[PDB]
Amino acid sequence: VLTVQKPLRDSVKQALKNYFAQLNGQDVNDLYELVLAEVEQPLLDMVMQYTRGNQTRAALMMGINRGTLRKKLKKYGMN
Amino acid sequence: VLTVKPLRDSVKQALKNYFAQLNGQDVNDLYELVLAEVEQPLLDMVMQYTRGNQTRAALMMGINRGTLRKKLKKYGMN
Repeated sequence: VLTVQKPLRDSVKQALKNYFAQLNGQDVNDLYELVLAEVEQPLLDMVMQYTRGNQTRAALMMGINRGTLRKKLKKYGMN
Repeated sequence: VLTVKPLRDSVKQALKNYFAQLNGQDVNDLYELVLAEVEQPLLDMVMQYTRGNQTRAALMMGINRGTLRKKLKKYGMN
């Protein structure tokens, strides 16, 4: 699970390689959150679409609590 | 941004494919599942880039050394 024939982890890896290549003595101190934003957003979007906006169902599918789910939606301004 | 196509698009695709293979199946840990698939390569690439220096890796990531160690242990990288 989490394929795009090639696993999702391989794409992440590739994206990081490309990014590192663009650094050139340029600092970075928010990599974790930067990658996270890139991933959480589409994840939330997709789950919501899947459950047709039902937050309870979306949270149960993700294994997080409803409150945390709403907190993440807010964080990304997804309401 | 992160480009492989922005990484976010790769994430979308993987989820579509995941969903398609659901067929009335039960899912209760999608968050953890996706997170693991992303955190592992992240930690790996970072460690290589900083040549194995944990502090440098922590600084780059914006987290503290302890959190980094916890995640590393978590994926059996440490």
